[PDB]
Amino acid sequence: RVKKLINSQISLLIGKGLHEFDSLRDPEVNDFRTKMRQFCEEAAAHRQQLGWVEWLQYSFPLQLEPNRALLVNVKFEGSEESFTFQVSTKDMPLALMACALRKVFRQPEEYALQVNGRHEYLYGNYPLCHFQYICSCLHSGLTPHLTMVHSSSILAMRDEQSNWSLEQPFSLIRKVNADMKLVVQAGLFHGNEMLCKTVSSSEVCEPFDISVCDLPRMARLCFALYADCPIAWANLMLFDYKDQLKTGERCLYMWPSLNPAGTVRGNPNTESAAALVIYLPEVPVYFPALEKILELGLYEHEKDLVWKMRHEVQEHFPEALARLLLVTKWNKHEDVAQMLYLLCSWPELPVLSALELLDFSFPDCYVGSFAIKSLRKLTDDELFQYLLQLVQVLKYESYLDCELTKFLLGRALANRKIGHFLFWHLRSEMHVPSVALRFGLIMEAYCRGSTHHMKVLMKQGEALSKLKALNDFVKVSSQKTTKPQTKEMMHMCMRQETYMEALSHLQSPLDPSTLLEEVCVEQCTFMDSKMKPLWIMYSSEEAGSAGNVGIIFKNGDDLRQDMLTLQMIQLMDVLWKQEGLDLRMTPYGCLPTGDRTGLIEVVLHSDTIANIQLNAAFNKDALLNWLKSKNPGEALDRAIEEFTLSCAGYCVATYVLGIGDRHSDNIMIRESGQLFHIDFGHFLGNRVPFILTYDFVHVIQQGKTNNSEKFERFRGYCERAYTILRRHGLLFLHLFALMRAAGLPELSCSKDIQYLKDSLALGKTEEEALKHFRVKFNEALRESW
Ligand SMILES: COc1ncc(-c2ccc3ncnc(-c4cccc(C(=O)N5CCN(C(C)=O)CC5)c4)c3c2)cc1C#N
Repeated sequence: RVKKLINSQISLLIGKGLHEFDSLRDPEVNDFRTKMRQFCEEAAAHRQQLGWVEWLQYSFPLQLEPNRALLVNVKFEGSEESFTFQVSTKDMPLALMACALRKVFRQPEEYALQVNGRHEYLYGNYPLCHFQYICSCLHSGLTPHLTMVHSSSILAMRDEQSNWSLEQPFSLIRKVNADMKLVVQAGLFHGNEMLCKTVSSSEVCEPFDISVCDLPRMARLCFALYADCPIAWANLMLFDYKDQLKTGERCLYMWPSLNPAGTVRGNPNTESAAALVIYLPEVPVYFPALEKILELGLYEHEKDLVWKMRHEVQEHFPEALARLLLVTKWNKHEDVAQMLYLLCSWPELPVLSALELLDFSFPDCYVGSFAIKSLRKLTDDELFQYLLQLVQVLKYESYLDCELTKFLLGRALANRKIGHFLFWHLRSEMHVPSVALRFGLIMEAYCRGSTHHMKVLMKQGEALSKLKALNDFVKVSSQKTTKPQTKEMMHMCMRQETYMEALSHLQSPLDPSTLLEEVCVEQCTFMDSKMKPLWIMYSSEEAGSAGNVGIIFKNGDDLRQDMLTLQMIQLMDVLWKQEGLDLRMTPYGCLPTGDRTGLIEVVLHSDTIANIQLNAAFNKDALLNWLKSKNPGEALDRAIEEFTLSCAGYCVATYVLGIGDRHSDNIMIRESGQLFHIDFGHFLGNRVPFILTYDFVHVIQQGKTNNSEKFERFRGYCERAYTILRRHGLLFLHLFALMRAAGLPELSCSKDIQYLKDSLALGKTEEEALKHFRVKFNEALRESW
């Protein structure tokens, strides 16, 4: 009786009824559901038994940065009284907890410090400066506000959150766009490479050189209906999920336009799609087992020598695995068995090398499982960093039950932050028919393993439902009345009991540690841009100035490129900080949540260069005079430096990623001096050269006409930042390679990925690449008036 309600909620949450899965009567979809539910309920079981410090690690993972005086305000749970302490930046949380315990009435290890009005906590053997909240409070100049939450209070949160040897050569039987003759071109693929010659049909509008023993485990039959005028395409795995070779006829529901990367599952639109009927022949015959395979196991000459020293490749150079995998003959079963035998004794590879193995160039199930075993060593911070890519790779998968789905679902049920973003990446693509079944099932399994978080996500989904309804009203009204009239009409709609409830008391889909408490309707409005986005302000009494946070709701545009660009800039910032370089970056949150729908984090105390220049004796002084008002006296020098660093950081970021169409309207400055970029519509030269605006150069130069001292410090930052990224060049190339799965119009072919190779100058020597950058930087200076 209670299971009916839970299933009803899952259906509403995932944006797909659970009845649709059962109606398919597909054994693959049924076996995934039954197996994955047990795996998820086991995770929920192990979670309700975890200790209070272990639960805190699940629900509120620590936000850490990749001696000095500090005034901290410590509070207690269920008390209005607060006390200010003189603690060091080197001091641990346990020492600060001892001070609060010492502080007036009549063990510190039984407590955890909560960040006021936020789902963030301060615990563990880490100095105060290492935590992202205390670190940010130092730079902002704001006093950190903490709460002494006892073990009994944390434990009560866990309790409230309760739950085959045949040499026979391999070998067509509606709703087609008429004109011309229709021909079916077919090929046998194993990832990118072809197993044999692409045999096509006979050339009027409703109408292989490989042995069966040689066909690999992960082989695909790729069809295409031509007229040259393309009509449709269709893919199929020759072996099923149960490991047996496909026998008999099959009706293939074609996708509208050989495409190897495309899905192996059929078109859901059975009514309005072209169907191709194929005759797959009688041989039961299942693929040989691991025991049977192990019992059997660059230029043309360069690849021949790599295959000869295959045994030496395992011992001498184990990181060369990928080069050997692209040289192995997948069209010859004897060669596959010898390679697979080497893969079983192959030692575990580092995270960087495993990220490469997850590409479409390595479609083998065993080679795939090797990459997951090597990716198990990823930290929850590293896994979150590459989460977008690992979700896109699920589109390359052949079967519903895969090692990547197990790993992502296993880590998501072990970390609430990881499970939060895995939910949104899956939910935001339920409009796309090719992934809607897979993504739907993965989200259902997660819900079976997290009934409390399911209701937490339901509240987020309800807020976003009211936001679309309010935005459509804004869209219609903006084309009919004056802005103040529309804004008041929006406020009235928001002030409704249905809206006030849904829009208040929730977790930010952008940051689960950010609590969207009370909605500040009076301060809410909409942006003048084409899609009329919504400016939604919030406030929390318990958090004070920390709860004064905002969100931007935008419907009508694809937010995937922006999310990807910002994440890359955030990876740039992390790698820079790792080499001691803090370029004061502002990687604001950007998370798509639906069909051309998403959320963008509000950077408070910021304005656009355009609004600052439009209002000083000279226009060149505007940007600087603004920083003089927002930073008077001694504070200006710190702000010119914050500007200088962020300008250097954003100059390299836009150059390396090839972001163009940068103007005064899509560049912002924070009152701290921190410059940042918004609206990343175009990237990877869709060649964008280095850019130096004289308006920013005037600020770097402290107002002076010829300040070589300050300007050249800035050249140094750009150079340092560029050389740091160059070292991790492969990280960006490997991540962008996996992102080809997403189907982003500016990231589809090899030419887009080649842009990153040219911008980072991967081939050239560090000395030679620094000079090439020095020529482009100087050309950017000459370009400034
Ligand atoms: C995916 O595209 C995007 N990318 C980045 C941003 C983005 C992100 C953070 C931001 N943080 C702070 N300000 C902005 C920003 C930039 C330009 C104009 C305005 C604006 O319309 N205002 C009227 C309301 N208002 C007040 C006080 O009433 C504030 C000014 C706001 C921000 C814009 C947005 C989008 C979109 N759509």
